[PDB]
Amino acid sequence: AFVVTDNCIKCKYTDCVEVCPVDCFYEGPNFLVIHPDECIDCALCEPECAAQAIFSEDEVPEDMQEFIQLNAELAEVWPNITEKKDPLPDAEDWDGVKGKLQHLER
Ligand code: SF4
Ligand code: F3S
Repeated sequence: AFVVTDNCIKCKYTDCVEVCPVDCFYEGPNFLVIHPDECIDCALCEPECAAQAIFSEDEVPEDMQEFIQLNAELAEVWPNITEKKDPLPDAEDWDGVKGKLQHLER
């Protein structure tokens, strides 16, 4: 599985979904997650994300390990998303700010 990590929050560009062959992105108000059992590890979404928030599970930074199970949990409850949409307003402002987990919306 690939995993969406902190810099997605409050950015949510959603360019990542358009290349996902198996449609395994799930949408929250201000964050996206990858369903780890649906994900086929094709890696195509990783270069598409301007926030550089996507990692293969084995390369998730030590200080973002929580996002691995968070992705698996939220993918069970959020609705699938399979089409590009406009980035969040002020996405640019939040791209690169750390610890945005504190702002995650359910
Ligand atoms: S690695 Fe491939 S299958 Fe997994 S979420 Fe990214 S684009 Fe989809
Ligand atoms: S910011 Fe989030 S919505 Fe996809 S393009 Fe990057 S993982």
